[PDB]
Parts: sequence; structure tokens; C-alpha cells
Amino acid sequence: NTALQEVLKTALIHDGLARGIREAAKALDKRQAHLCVQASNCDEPMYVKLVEALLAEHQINLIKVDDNKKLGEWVGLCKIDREGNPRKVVGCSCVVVKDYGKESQAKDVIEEYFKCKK
RNA sequence: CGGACACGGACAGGAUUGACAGAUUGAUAGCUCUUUCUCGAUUCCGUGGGUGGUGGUGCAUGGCCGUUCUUAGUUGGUGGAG
Ligand SMILES: [Zn+2]
Repeated sequence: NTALQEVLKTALIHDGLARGIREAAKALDKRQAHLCVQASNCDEPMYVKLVEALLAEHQINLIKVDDNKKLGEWVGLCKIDREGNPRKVVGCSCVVVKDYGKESQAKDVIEEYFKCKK
């Protein structure tokens, strides 16, 4: 009840991510890839094939979420506002985490990993 | 572009930077073009609004300066005259 809800919220304050329409499928090619995330609403079955094309033979893990729009307020483009429109982003399908920096509640995302995926 | 901001759009399933090579230039200006790699919300676009100007107007002015003006000249108060 803690992995899907809140311990991926706290890995998002000022950490490394992908941003915009030119680097979502970019970060996979580097040897700094910690926990990444992919949306299970992707219109083509080739992009989701392409993110598992690297990580399934390597040390990198994706978590399948609903869509990328609900990840749009997770990347950093905050559009939910008091005098602002709560609908401005069409969010990202693949962001990574380069470095955590803080270790308050960062265990519970990797606790999900080696519990079934070993 | 060194067009700030403000709003809408464009906008992670494809906004924007940079650049080797060649006909391409006056020019090793990616200026543009053919082709392709690269940059990470930075911008780009429309609409308002700034802003810059050795642009106008010295007869819209300030300041400074020249001059009549290198000569002795000028002004109140209170009384006097009208
Ligand atoms: Zn003029």
C-alpha cells in the first residue's frame, strides 16, 4: 500500500528526469540508470518494446503505471494551481533517476524490485 | 536579436539550440541548401505591451555655453511728485 502510492512521490523533488518531446526515450543509453517508469497506455507497441529492449537484458527496472498524463504532474511541470489551469501537460512516458541525493524513503522502491523480480 | 513581460497555442506517441562535408558566399556567416547527428524547457508562435535609435523637432525644453556686454550698469523699502 506504500510502494504504488507514496514512495515514488519522494523520488521526484529536484532529481534528474527527462523533459519534453526530445529526450523521453533518450536516457536509457547511459550507465547512470536507476529506477525508471513507463506508462501502460502507449499508443504504439514499439515504444514500450523499445524501453524493454535495453533494460530486460540489463539491471534497469520499469514500473507500469496507467498513463503518461498522470505522470505529467510527477516530472516537475506543475500545472495544478490556484489561479491556473489544472490541465496543461501531456506527460512523459519514460523518465529515470540519475541520483537520489536524499535517503529518507528511497528503500521502498527497490524493496518492490528484489521481492518478485529478484 | 541583445523582441522584457502578460495570455493562448505549440507542446514527452516528437516544442527548440548547435554543427563536419559539399554546388551555396564577398566570407571556415549551418546564411541558406542536400544529408544527418546534437542540444533539454532554455525556447518557438500568435496577440497585446516594453525597448533601442549619432531617427525627427534646439521654434516643446533642461543643463551648459556664446553674445548685445568689458562697457558701468541695475533694483527694492519708506517718504515726495502725478
Ligand atoms: Zn524621422
